[PDB]
Amino acid sequence: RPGGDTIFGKIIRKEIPAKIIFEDDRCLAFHDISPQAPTHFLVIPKKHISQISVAEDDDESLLGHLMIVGKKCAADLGLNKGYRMVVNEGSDGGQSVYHVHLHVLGGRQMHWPPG
Amino acid sequence: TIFGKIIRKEIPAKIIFEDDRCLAFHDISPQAPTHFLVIPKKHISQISVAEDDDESLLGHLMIVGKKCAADLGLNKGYRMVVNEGSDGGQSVYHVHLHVLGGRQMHWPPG
Ligand SMILES: Nc1nc(=O)c2ncn([C@@H]3O[C@H](COC(=O)NCCc4c[nH]c5ccccc45)[C@@H](O)[C@H]3O)c2[nH]1
Ligand SMILES: [Cl-]
Ligand SMILES: [Cl-]
Repeated sequence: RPGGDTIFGKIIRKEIPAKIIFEDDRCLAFHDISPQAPTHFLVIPKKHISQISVAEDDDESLLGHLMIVGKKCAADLGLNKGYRMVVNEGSDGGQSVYHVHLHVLGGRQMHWPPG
Repeated sequence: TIFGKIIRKEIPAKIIFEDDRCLAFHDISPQAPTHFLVIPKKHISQISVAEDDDESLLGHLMIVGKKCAADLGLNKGYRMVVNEGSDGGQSVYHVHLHVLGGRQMHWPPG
C-alpha cells in the first residue's frame, strides 16, 4: 500500500478521515487532531519516509516542498503574525508517528525554547 | 543581519559545516546540549517570502541539518525548527533552521 500503514499512510489513501487543507502529487497538508496552537496542521510527503534521519540526498526537493507548502497554507489560513515549523526526529525529538511530517503552529505567541 | 556578518566571516562563530550554498554553526545562546543553526548563503529574510525555486535549497538545509546532527552524535533524536514573524518568535530576519538535541524535547514546542 503506497505510503505505508502508519496513520499517515492511511490518511494519504483516504482510508482514515482527516481535515485536508491542501493536496498535490508530492504532499498533503491537514489539521492536527491534538492542536497545540489555535492553528496547528501537518504537511507530509505522500512518499513514505520513516524519519528525517533516513532521508536520502534525492529527497532534498521533497523536503523543501514541505516547507513551501507549509508557508503557503499558513498564509491561506491567515497566520499573518507568524508561525513555527517543527520536524521531530526520534525519541529525543518527540516523534510518535514514523512517517516524516512538518508541524506548522500559529495563532498565538510561540515561546522559547521550542520545547 | 548579524548572520550576514557570520557568513562573510566578519565575526566569529563555531562553524560545523559549510558548502557553496549554506553554513552550519553552533548557536550563541543554546537551548539544548547541542543547538546549531543551518542557514542559506542566499539572503532570504524569512520563510514566508521563500520562492518556489528555493525548494531545493530549503530541503538542502534540512539534509545538511540531519547530517550534522548525526556527526554531532545525536543518535537519540533531535528537533528542527524554523520560526516566522513575531508569533513564531523569529529572532533574525535571515531564514535559518534550528537543530536541537542532546536532551528530551518537550510538547508543545513552545
Ligand atoms: N489529523 C490527525 N489524525 C490522526 O489520526 C492522528 N494521529 C496522530 N496525529 C498527530 O500526529 C502528530 C505526531 O507528530 C509528532 O510525533 N509530534 C510530537 C508529539 C509527541 C508525541 N510524543 C512526544 C514526546 C515528546 C515530545 C513530543 C511528542 C501529533 O501532533 C498528533 O496529534 C494525528 N492527526
Ligand atoms: Cl542577512
Ligand atoms: Cl528564530
